[PDB]
Amino acid sequence: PVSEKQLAEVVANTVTPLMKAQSVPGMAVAVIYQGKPHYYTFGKADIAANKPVTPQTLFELGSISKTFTGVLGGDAIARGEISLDDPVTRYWPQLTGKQWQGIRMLDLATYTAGGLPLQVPDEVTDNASLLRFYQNWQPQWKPGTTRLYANASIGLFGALAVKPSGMPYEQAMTTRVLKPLKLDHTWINVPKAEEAHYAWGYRDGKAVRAVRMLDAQAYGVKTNVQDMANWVMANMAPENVADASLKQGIALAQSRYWRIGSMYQGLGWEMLNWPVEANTVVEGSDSKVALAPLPVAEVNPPAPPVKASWVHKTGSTGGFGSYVAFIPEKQIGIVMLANTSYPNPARVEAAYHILEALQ
Repeated sequence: PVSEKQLAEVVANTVTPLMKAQSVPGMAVAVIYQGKPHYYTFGKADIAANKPVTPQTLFELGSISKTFTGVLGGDAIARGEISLDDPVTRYWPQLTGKQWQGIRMLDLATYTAGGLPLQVPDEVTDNASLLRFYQNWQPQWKPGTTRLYANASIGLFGALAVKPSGMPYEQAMTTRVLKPLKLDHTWINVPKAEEAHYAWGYRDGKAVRAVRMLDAQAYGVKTNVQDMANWVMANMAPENVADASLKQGIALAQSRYWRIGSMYQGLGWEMLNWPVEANTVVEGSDSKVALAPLPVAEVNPPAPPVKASWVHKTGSTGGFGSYVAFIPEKQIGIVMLANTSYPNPARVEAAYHILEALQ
């Protein structure tokens, strides 16, 4: 039964050395423990303007955005709007190239379509060029054999998953995920009016922010630590989410679809069985591993959420680096938002150390 006093010490004693070693200007942290969020803020949101990080500071989540995509897609499945076992072409009949036969919505969502690349290339700017890109793509692997982390994969999933709803992605996300969960300061483009809360990111000493398609779905969300804490709590404990499809969608996103070594792929979320040692998680976070094409083992039918899991996701942009992790069995979790992109293994190491203090 670690006290709030002790928890505050552990967080400060971990984060302060981390910020110094990694040259991080500002960090917002939330620890979920004993049924509530505990908030800790450090440093500066804007160095030149000498603005401190507060619980209202907005950070760029980068690829943690994909957890919102996964849950939104889960919600759509629970509504009966889509099935992961449907072919991609069900939702895009203009995608007539025969290499798409046998590629399921599941494969887009979980990076197993057979080599869709990390990025959608910059000449893709409209539906005609999106179509040309996917029509021209030649798979390196058969479907369901190789996991290659890819915005071009889950991004397209997110676009197609919302088609039945008739809403564009941002509206579908806001209406079906953010608003029901009272995530009222979570944005794709930050309204002019909220600009005062937006941190600057920092890269090699320069203040930077993300530029204003499939980007929202893969890396475009901005939020503060309060909304992110409440996001983690909803995913940790969907039993407390009242909306029946949303509750189911959260579970579908934490279901295991594939095993890749020591991890399992969900919809956005990734999982390891708990207990897990720090080196397992830290070593898996290295880009040389995380971005590699690796063989998969199907989990068929998908395994529903396992409470004894380390559930996590890293996310970065040019100027920001964030991490979230939680353990449903223990009802503990953490959010670490920062306005510099520092190495993923260091994020995991710090997060693991803090949560270890609580178990």
